[PDB]
Amino acid sequence: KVILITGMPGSGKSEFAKLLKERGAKVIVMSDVVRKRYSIEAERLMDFAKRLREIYGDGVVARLCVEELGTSNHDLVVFDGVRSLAEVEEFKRLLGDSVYIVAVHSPPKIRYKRMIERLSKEISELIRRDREELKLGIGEVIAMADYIITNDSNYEEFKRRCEEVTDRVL
Amino acid sequence: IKVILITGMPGSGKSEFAKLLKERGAKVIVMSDVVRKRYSIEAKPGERLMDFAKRLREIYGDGVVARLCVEELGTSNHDLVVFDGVRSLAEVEEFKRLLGDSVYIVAVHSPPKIRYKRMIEEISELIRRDREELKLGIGEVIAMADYIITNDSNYEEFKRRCEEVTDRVL
Ligand SMILES: Nc1ncnc2c1ncn2[C@@H]1O[C@H](COP(=O)(O)O)[C@@H](O)[C@H]1O
Repeated sequence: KVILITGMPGSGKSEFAKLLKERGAKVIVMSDVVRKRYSIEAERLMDFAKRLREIYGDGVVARLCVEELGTSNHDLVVFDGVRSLAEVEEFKRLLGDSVYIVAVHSPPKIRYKRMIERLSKEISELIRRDREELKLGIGEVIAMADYIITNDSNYEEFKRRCEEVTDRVL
Repeated sequence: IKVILITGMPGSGKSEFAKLLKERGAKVIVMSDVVRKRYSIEAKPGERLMDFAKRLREIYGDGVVARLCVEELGTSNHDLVVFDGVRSLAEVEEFKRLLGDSVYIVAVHSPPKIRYKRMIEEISELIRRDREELKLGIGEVIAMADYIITNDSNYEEFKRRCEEVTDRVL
């Protein structure tokens, strides 16, 4: 049983990842995986990830994350940060038929405000960055999701929504 | 005037949200109906609808259907309007350029297997049609939505979810 978590920047998707860590799931952050490769073979992080997808194909990060998983039994595996259907397709080829996409949604202005409130923050730059993420294919993953969780109110409503999706998946 | 843009994948029940608004008294313009009107004056004999839709975008740019839908509205109309079936962010931007900044995107979500299950009661064809809709840019509209309504249980819960969103918009 595998959960692929996707969401736009500032959606709070890692909060869903955190809730799954607490329930005993193996959680693998896809960017942590690319970063391990980066320290070895880097050059900004986005630049190195681009080179990987050109050399090895669009599903590369999924292959890398499966390597990181290794050969072990887990009740629940979670991959936090899926960006394309090419990745989803590699997770399915490698891990089988019990793979689910969960998107965490927040409208653009809410996400922008969360990011601007962090401890560039120009609105034009946050807009350009959504657009780069969309060009990688994240909108296609969201549109084809098994579950979409809205994070547009408080933490406690979000946590309840996360819990009920988890129950449906399990 | 308030502008409600409805987006969703084939078999998602986006038309049911449109229906509900229509039933409340809203002016609902169906984007594919506007395409069919153009079809009767510009299409090649026997041309597939999706093929014609792609050719209009080649000739007039990615925002055409929105422009056509605004011309359908008329300059003389200043009431709330609903456009059923937005396919891309280029359409959204055209609606904003022409009708201003009270523009709301509501996505109706259903997961792939559920939507396919509804339509069948040819699978590779359906998957193919989904791929064409994604290439038009529908996933980016969903990813950037103000509200995502999930239709994955029964009609009544879906209706209550639609009512809540429409209350927030009004
Ligand atoms: N913005 C648009 N909205 C809806 N339909 C469109 C648009 N542009 C082209 N079309 C054509 O209309 C078909 C049916 O639309 P719908 O009735 O919403 O499923 C689509 O698959 C397209 O081929």
